[PDB]
Amino acid sequence: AGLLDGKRILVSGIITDSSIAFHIARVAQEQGAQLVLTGFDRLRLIQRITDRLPAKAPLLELDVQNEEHLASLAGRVTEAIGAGNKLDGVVHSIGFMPQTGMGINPFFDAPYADVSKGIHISAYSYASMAKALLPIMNPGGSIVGMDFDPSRAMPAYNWMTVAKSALESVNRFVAREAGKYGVRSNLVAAGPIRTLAMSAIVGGALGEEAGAQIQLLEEGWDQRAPIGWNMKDATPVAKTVCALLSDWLPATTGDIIYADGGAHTQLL
Amino acid sequence: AGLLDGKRILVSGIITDSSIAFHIARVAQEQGAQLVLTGFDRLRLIQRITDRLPAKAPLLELDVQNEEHLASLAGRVTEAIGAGNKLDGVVHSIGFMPQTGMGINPFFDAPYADVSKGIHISAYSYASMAKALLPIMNPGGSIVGMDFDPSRAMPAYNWMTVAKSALESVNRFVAREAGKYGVRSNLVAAGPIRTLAMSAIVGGALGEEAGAQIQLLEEGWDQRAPIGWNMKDATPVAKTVCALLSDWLPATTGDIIYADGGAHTQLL
Amino acid sequence: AGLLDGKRILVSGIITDSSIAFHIARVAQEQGAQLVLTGFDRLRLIQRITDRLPAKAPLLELDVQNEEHLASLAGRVTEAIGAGNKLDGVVHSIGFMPQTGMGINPFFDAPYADVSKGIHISAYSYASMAKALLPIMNPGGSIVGMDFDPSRAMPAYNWMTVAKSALESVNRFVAREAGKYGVRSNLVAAGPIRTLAMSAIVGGALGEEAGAQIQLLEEGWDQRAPIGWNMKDATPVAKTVCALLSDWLPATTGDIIYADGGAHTQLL
Amino acid sequence: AGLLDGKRILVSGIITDSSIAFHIARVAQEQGAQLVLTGFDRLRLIQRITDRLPAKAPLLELDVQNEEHLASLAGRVTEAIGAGNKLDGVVHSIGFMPQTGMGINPFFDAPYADVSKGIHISAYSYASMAKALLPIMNPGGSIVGMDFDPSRAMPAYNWMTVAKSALESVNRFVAREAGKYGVRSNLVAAGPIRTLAMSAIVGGALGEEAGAQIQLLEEGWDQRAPIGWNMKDATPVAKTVCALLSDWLPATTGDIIYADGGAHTQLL
Ligand SMILES: NC(=O)c1ccc[n+]([C@@H]2O[C@H](COP(=O)([O-])OP(=O)(O)OC[C@H]3O[C@@H](n4cnc5c(N)ncnc54)[C@H](O)[C@@H]3O)[C@@H](O)[C@H]2O)c1
Ligand SMILES: NC(=O)c1ccc[n+]([C@@H]2O[C@H](COP(=O)([O-])OP(=O)(O)OC[C@H]3O[C@@H](n4cnc5c(N)ncnc54)[C@H](O)[C@@H]3O)[C@@H](O)[C@H]2O)c1
Ligand SMILES: NC(=O)c1ccc[n+]([C@@H]2O[C@H](COP(=O)([O-])OP(=O)(O)OC[C@H]3O[C@@H](n4cnc5c(N)ncnc54)[C@H](O)[C@@H]3O)[C@@H](O)[C@H]2O)c1
Ligand SMILES: NC(=O)c1ccc[n+]([C@@H]2O[C@H](COP(=O)([O-])OP(=O)(O)OC[C@H]3O[C@@H](n4cnc5c(N)ncnc54)[C@H](O)[C@@H]3O)[C@@H](O)[C@H]2O)c1
Ligand SMILES: Cc1cc(N)n(Cc2ccc(C(=O)NCc3ccc(F)cc3Cl)cc2)n1
Ligand SMILES: Cc1cc(N)n(Cc2ccc(C(=O)NCc3ccc(F)cc3Cl)cc2)n1
Ligand SMILES: Cc1cc(N)n(Cc2ccc(C(=O)NCc3ccc(F)cc3Cl)cc2)n1
Ligand SMILES: Cc1cc(N)n(Cc2ccc(C(=O)NCc3ccc(F)cc3Cl)cc2)n1
Repeated sequence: AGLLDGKRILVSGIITDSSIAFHIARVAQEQGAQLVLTGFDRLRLIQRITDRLPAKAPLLELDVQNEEHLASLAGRVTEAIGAGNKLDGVVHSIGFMPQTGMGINPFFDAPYADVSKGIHISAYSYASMAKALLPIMNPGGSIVGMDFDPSRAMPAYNWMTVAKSALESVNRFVAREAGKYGVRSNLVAAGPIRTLAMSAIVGGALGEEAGAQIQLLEEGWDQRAPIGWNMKDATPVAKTVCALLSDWLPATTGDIIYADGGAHTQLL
Repeated sequence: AGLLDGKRILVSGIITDSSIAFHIARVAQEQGAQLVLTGFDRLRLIQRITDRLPAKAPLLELDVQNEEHLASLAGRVTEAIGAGNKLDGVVHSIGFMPQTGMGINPFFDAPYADVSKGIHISAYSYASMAKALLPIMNPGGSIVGMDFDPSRAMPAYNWMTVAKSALESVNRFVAREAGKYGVRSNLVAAGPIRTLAMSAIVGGALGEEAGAQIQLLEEGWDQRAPIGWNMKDATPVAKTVCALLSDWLPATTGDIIYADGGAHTQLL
Repeated sequence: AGLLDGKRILVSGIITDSSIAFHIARVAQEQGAQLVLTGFDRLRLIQRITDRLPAKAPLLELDVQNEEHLASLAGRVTEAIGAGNKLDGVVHSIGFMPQTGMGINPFFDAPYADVSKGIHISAYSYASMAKALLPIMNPGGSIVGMDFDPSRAMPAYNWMTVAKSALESVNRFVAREAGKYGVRSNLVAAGPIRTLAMSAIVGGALGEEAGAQIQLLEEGWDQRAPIGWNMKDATPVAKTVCALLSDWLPATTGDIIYADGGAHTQLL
Repeated sequence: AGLLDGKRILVSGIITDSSIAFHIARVAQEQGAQLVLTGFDRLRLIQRITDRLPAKAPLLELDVQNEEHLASLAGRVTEAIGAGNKLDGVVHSIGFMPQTGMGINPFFDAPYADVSKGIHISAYSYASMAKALLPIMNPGGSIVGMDFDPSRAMPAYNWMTVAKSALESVNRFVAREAGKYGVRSNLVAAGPIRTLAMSAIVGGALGEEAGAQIQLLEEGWDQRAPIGWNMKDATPVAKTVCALLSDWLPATTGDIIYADGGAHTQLL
């Protein structure tokens, strides 16, 4: 009797076992969901990592910048879940922004080619994925994407913040399309999490100053959050995504759910 | 098993079987929650209406404008749930605005005495209730209040909209306090529901013009909502409240969850 | 030729020469406006302060909690500006919240009588003033009120923040009424300024902690503001109010203009 | 004494005498500003259009997608205004979205190459322009961009709405940079105006359905706006831009000023 008992859910974006998608996949499986996983580029590492999940799940290659992978996606998914079966949920946990547009590099020094790559992957692909999977989604279904609140500017996140603003707008339009299928589309706006790029920044990959800025932001986050914020725990975010994948938020669409300890509602 | 299995939840605001609180109580009971109910003024009719719920629940009198009722509340609740037991959830589903500040009456013609009564009941009582019940709430607990999106002005709702703007602010401060107890505080912003005052307005209690305004509002709500909006169905709102009472939104506090069909995200 | 050349403007809220209203009145007079001033309680004291303004202006008593003062207001204003003449602008720079709802006192310890008084004066009176003066306002006219951003909760401001949330909602409804007269209604959301109450708090009136809280908030405000913030200079706020009183923002109504150094747009 | 008397302002984005930039340029010149104009692609035509302005102004070529144009921009501007002189204001009134991302074309059918072109021109170029002109801007200066409220999804505007969401984020970061120079950066969110593309859609260029959708959007805009909205009058928008270019909004940065008749503050 799990929250997602007998639901067929596609989960994208696992790279390491600290990926927000890894935790979403683990909680979904714990709550009775049957998963299809998608991975990018390093499918060998991804397979080794997905083998650690509580249950076996098919892993499919998906480069959201590749038109062939998107055109074949629904077919490859149907083959994995069985003919006659459709998805009940889709998790978009894909995001990237080159070093030139996120970190220490001046906001004015990011080349458009880099910004465009970041927007393609982090924002446009949310619509690309919905276009590919809505035809194989069941009514009452749910599409969830990952957001980082871009309503206020901040140090370091620069063009990744700009990409999240674009993602928020995309989600509102994806909801209009998803609604025709009786499917909801929402974003979970998470507080900062120590994933691959974040452990690299804090670790000094982009220099001391960038590392410091991130740590200061993580500190302020926990201060402002009335229930606190642990940047090392992705489980509260994973649980929130599963809530949206469930039938317990049935009148919420084109929306943003904040899993950030309540930090965005507090000034100081 | 049930979503709220073994949770002790206080549910305020049942007046008829159309009340949003009646549906919250029913869904909570369906999901394994042990309830304590509070009612105002006409307790014998409230008892006759709470008798229609799937399970028996103690009914306690609570006039949020009465200081004695608030000062004795925690003691009376403890007596009902048993010594040594605490609440895991609190539902504030209380709202009122006199006819002079809600309906057809010009916005400029509402006397402050009437506006103050509406703000006391609809907004201030959210803090009053939290103050009384937080000392008897368990960590991981949840306080949920009912909101009606006041970010844009609209016909008829007038001072009730003003009261909801005040309630939104109260929630953000109640979260600061509830956080000290490891308790979350949130509002569910529902779409229009045909409850007591709503069916009276539409039915022509305040005249034809007011009735027509509400109906035109309801129609536009359903149009804008990508998944539609049934103003006769409180169950999607009830399910959203239960989601917040559950452990599936554990990093959300001082916030607003929209159970409105996604109408507020769409211009037209 | 001034920005407000030949405009008849009513300015409320001067108590000292530190008052935001005193600076609004001074800049308006510098820009060619003809003023009518309103004051509360100690009118012989206010008259000594208004005597410091660049030009002579009639001073009229107005306690916004007094129904007789409001009912006679338009008549008393017309008598001061001359029969046949109407106001082109109205400045609401009135705000109060008792110590129990603003300062160090716990948020839960503010009695409703005190909260209601602050909401009556700081929020409801904005509508009261519009009701009284719109019949004696010229098309193209402007009503400006003073706001302090309540969108995120913060230390110390407590129920005054709740009152500002209610004021923001009142402004949106006053704009609906003002539109019938071809009059705009807007709020200027100012950053913290050292006025009577703020100076008293910083000086230790509510104790050492309350003092320290205001200063930390002031410090962070200047940090977040990309152009800085000086809590001792009300002139940038006064200039913004005059911009709204002018014909240079003619398609802005039911809105909020932030004169806060851009702090509310920055997280850190 | 003009509102911008003795100010040196760069105005981009004139294509026809219907362009919002044409009206901004006209009002600025009426208010004593000395202008430098930038145009894209058809310079011979733009020159004939700029010749209808109240005063002569140098016209410079600027394709925001061309890196040579941006690298030489400040030098070419300095040559036009005279050595030793700097700009006091910059107007970004540049926007474009291919037919595939704006109109009747399904939201999911816009190729990323087209979306990327639209985001480059409508959003990224705001930062590009600031990067190029901030070194030749005087303290107290102002950068103004043109926005179309993207906070709610709507018919037809599709990916142009997505680009405006990105622009709003770019503005907040441009403000951080501009602040180092004592320069403000803001957006004017205008209501729908009958400029080149808007006349073409309404006129049936993309078919009847698209034409009808814009007209129902225009109708609802006027209805919602408490002071009405005339989609044929760009002067109220032009006046708002000039207000921001002036010294009358000196504590406003990273922000959005709505010149939309107040429509965004009203639901119905
Ligand atoms: N960690 C945070 O602070 C934080 C906060 C809010 C939101 N997010 C968002 O959460 C999501 C997941 O990020 P994360 O923090 O778990 O980091 P992560 O590095 O573990 O995950 C990002 C994933 O994106 C995938 N990806 C990148 N380019 C791709 C492409 N072309 N095609 C397909 N997949 C591609 C990667 O393979 C990786 O699995 C992202 O959208 C991120 O922006 C992160
Ligand atoms: N129905 C809608 O359109 C709608 C939309 C959004 C939010 N809401 C909110 O949902 C909540 C429930 O309202 P409803 O629509 O179910 O209608 P309702 O008439 O059934 O409920 C209002 C409740 O408030 C109680 N109440 C009034 N004064 C009280 C007092 N002094 N002390 C204690 N209780 C008091 C009443 O007894 C009643 O049970 C309210 O907060 C309302 O504002 C309603
Ligand atoms: N100082 C700040 O940091 C700050 C920031 C944002 C907004 N504001 C707002 O600016 C406005 C003016 O405040 P200020 O900071 O200049 O303080 P202030 O003390 O100088 O002025 C407040 C004024 O309200 C008047 N007033 C109080 N009760 C009244 C009543 N019953 N009838 C009529 N007038 C009454 C007082 O006499 C006084 O002139 C208020 O609305 C305040 O909330 C202040
Ligand atoms: N018309 C509306 O309904 C409306 C509403 C709100 C905001 N806006 C915004 O106002 C601004 C002005 O648009 P408009 O409505 O006056 O239309 P317009 O067609 O007259 O102006 C847009 C301008 O963009 C220029 N442009 C396009 N590609 C360019 C490039 N690569 N380099 C340089 N310039 C380039 C064109 O030459 C043109 O002058 C835009 O940013 C637009 O999005 C328009
Ligand atoms: C809001 C948010 C937080 C996180 N982690 N994401 C997703 C994300 C972002 C950026 C990259 C990435 O690797 N970027 C290039 C890079 C390489 C090395 C380095 F030390 C820093 C950088 Cl920025 C990967 C994933 N989104
Ligand atoms: C946003 C919203 C919608 C609803 N229903 N609520 C709660 C609510 C509001 C008002 C009253 C009420 O009875 N008001 C007095 C009245 C009596 C008879 C009449 F026909 C109209 C009126 Cl306004 C009760 C409950 N909140
Ligand atoms: C947001 C904002 C900031 C300011 N200054 N205002 C207006 C305002 C608020 C409060 C009072 C007031 O006198 N309050 C009682 C009091 C008296 C003495 C004392 F030291 C502290 C207190 Cl709180 C007066 C004016 N609004
Ligand atoms: C929000 C907003 C409104 C307006 N007018 N702008 C600026 C803008 C947008 C689009 C284009 C454009 O020409 N797009 C390609 C096209 C050509 C012909 C056609 F009939 C329709 C289309 Cl979409 C030009 C300028 N931004």
